[PDB]
Amino acid sequence: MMNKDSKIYIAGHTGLVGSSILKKLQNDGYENLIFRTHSELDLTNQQAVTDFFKKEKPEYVFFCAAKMGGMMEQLERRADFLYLNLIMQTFVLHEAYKNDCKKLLYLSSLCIYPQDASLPIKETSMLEGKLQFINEPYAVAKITGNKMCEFYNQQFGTNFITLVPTSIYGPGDNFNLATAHVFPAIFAKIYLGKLLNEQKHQELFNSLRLDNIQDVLKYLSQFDIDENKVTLLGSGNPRREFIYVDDVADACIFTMDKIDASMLKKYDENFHNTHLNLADGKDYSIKEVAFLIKDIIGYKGDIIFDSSKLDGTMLKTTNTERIRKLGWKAKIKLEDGIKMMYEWYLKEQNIRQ
Amino acid sequence: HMMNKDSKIYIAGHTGLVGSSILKKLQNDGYENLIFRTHSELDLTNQQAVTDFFKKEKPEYVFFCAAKMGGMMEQLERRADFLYLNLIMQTFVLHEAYKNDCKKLLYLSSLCIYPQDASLPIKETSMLEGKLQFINEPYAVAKITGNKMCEFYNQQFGTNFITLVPTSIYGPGDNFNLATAHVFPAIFAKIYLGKLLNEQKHQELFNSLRLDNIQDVLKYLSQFDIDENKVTLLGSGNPRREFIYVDDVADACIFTMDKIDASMLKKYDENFHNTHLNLADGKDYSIKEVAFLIKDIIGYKGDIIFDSSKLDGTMLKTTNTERIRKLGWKAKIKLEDGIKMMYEWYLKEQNIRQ
Ligand SMILES: NC(=O)C1=CN([C@@H]2O[C@H](COP(=O)(O)OP(=O)(O)OC[C@H]3O[C@@H](n4cnc5c(N)ncnc54)[C@H](OP(=O)(O)O)[C@@H]3O)[C@@H](O)[C@H]2O)C=CC1
Ligand SMILES: NC(=O)C1=CN([C@@H]2O[C@H](COP(=O)(O)OP(=O)(O)OC[C@H]3O[C@@H](n4cnc5c(N)ncnc54)[C@H](OP(=O)(O)O)[C@@H]3O)[C@@H](O)[C@H]2O)C=CC1
Ligand SMILES: Nc1nc2c(ncn2[C@@H]2O[C@H](COP(=O)(O)OP(=O)(O)O)[C@@H](O)[C@H]2O)c(=O)[nH]1
Ligand SMILES: Nc1nc2c(ncn2[C@@H]2O[C@H](COP(=O)(O)OP(=O)(O)O)[C@@H](O)[C@H]2O)c(=O)[nH]1
Repeated sequence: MMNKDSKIYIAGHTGLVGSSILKKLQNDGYENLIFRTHSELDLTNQQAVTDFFKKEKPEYVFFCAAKMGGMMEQLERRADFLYLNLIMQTFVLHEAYKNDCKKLLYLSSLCIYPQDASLPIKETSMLEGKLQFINEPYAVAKITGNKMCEFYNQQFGTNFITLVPTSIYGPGDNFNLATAHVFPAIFAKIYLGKLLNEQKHQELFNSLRLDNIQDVLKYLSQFDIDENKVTLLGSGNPRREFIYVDDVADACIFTMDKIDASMLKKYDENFHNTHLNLADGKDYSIKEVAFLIKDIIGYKGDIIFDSSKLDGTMLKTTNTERIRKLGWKAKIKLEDGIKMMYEWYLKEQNIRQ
Repeated sequence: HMMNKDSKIYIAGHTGLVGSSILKKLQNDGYENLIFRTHSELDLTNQQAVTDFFKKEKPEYVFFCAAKMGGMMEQLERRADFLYLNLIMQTFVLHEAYKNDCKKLLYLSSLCIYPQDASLPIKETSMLEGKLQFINEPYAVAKITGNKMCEFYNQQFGTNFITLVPTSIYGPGDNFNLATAHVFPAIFAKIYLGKLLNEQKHQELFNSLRLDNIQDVLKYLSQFDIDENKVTLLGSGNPRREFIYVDDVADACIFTMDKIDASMLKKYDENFHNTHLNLADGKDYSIKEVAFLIKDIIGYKGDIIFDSSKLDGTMLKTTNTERIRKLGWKAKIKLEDGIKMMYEWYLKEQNIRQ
């Protein structure tokens, strides 16, 4: 349905997901792709989004802009992670409607779901129970975004489509040890632990943008990482699914080509909980993932789990019957995704950290 | 009693039912630095206008009484509008109140935040614990997000953003538009116009509805199955809920602003979780009980009929008020007196919202 010459806007194109969607549409030869850096268009400025949408009137919108961070950043920035994401999504979704966009893809998150939802989690569990405390700010932004799509679809006849991915990983992520989500954090922690263990001082200098090992050792000691051990957060017991960034990009494009409002009414004629879960593969513990990374990248040191730090939800699995029956499948297995991310990590000179 | 007579006090939505009652009380009590703007003067849906206003006026206390709302049938149509307009108004006001170092803000919420199957009487801790009433979802989502935004600002920034969750309100200054009004003003206005028609008070009907002749008045009212013999209301009349008079809400808002701060909310929950305060007075009444009481008070001679072919929604709502009761708040106005005060105002007022 998206034509080669359709005006396609990718919001948050510099991010993990947005960069993968933009790269794929560029590779696949789409002719009319529009995007703006945060510097060029601040999506927290109501009038700037109004002006952009009125000038450009994109036919398709992939909403990939967000301000997020891992568990510890979420426990600090309670106001910021509600506020910034509420306004960005509300201005983009509203102006996409006011300027007669054909379809919009809203990216949501598993934190919409109740902590004690029956497993595997069904899309119909949204708003049926108490949230995970850690995630409440972002969860409330995402629930509100999901419901906003439903209400625009119902009142205005829009095609505002929601995909709810599991935790994502791959090239282009935020690997800042303090602010990263679990997968990029533990990958970056184990990788730096490996360079230290193997006395690869120059790679550590180049990777961390530091000049001497006193500064490297001091930076890494903050995370209880030394030449012998890499310490990770919590018990390592929480279990969840992971999905490779290029599979999410593929699913977003697939959904934008193939789903409309009329198809959502087959799930619920009032658009109630008509988002689609997006997941691939089994659940893994954080400890299993850590040990898999350690094997793949050849780390010889110890992985210790500092159980003095928080775990939240101990088990997440996702019902993916809606998107499976629509015909989507993942291409990238966890071992291959780790290898692709490692290959990229070894060569990228502008890593987010 | 911590707002001073000279405190800079902003009442957002000052022309509405709650806002007008708070402004009138503070004017009458001699507060000297009251700040307010009409919707025309300050559109709270414009981010930059809200920023400009807060930067200029730097209010110390904010009463957030602005909203775009409507009864059950308007809510079933305006799914997008009732989320969008309220989400952006509250987000801009709460954020700019933080950015401009307000002392305290009072956020008004609504019982639709609660699960349809919440255990009764409803406790504040039931918010986000279960499925909402479908009819109310758009406004309910705006209100849940507002309640949570006050919690998050309180936790991250040490603000004093305080939330009251009133039951259905009634009184002078309401929206009495027969199609868009909430249940209490709707049934009052329907019964009152039914009374005038039953009593052949054609001139009062022309004055009230701004129509020229009885044919026009009869066409308009026949939309609601109101005629010279009877008044038709929506549903079975069996749904039950609490009602609170507008001036009791105004008094509770002022009491809350004088008496609660963040330190006090932490006594309910150290992380501000579900630390809004329910606001209710009195027993649950059926819509039929309120309709019959209005009939009795205004002396309507006609029949009241409940059109069962229309929706009832949630069948019973009662509220746990232990928090606000332990703080020392009490309602002053009983239902019969509130109806009489509303009727007295209705028979005088030249600019009723209809
Ligand atoms: N990563 C994951 O594990 C998961 C992600 N998702 C969802 O996918 C979406 C994309 O996430 P992800 O790609 O990981 O996020 P990223 O942090 O990688 O990317 C965020 C993007 O938003 C941009 N942005 C942030 N603030 C603004 C602003 N004020 N104006 C304009 N642009 C802005 C960032 O640019 P800049 O950096 O220059 O500010 C960047 O382009 C989100 O909705 C997220 O919740 C869902 C499931 C899991
Ligand atoms: N009434 C009830 O039964 C209940 C009310 N509450 C809550 O109390 C609060 C006040 O409700 P209530 O007094 O009944 O509401 P009203 O509809 O009576 O008043 C709404 C006010 O907001 C103003 N307003 C609307 N849109 C804008 C805008 N874009 N910019 C600026 N001002 C605007 C209106 O002005 P104008 O008319 O000129 O547009 C008016 O001053 C709400 O949060 C409501 O949910 C809670 C419990 C029940
Ligand atoms: N952010 C992060 N989480 C980690 C790390 N090591 C383990 N975890 C665990 O992963 C979970 C947090 O995941 P994260 O992506 O931060 O947050 P979430 O997706 O919102 O749950 C917690 O159990 C942490 O204890 C790490 O280095 N960083
Ligand atoms: N709006 C309205 N509701 C009515 C009327 N008569 C009865 N009701 C009942 O009042 C309830 C709707 O209340 P309303 O204030 O519109 O919405 P809510 O407070 O969001 O539930 C339902 O139980 C209706 O059946 C009427 O004339 N108008």
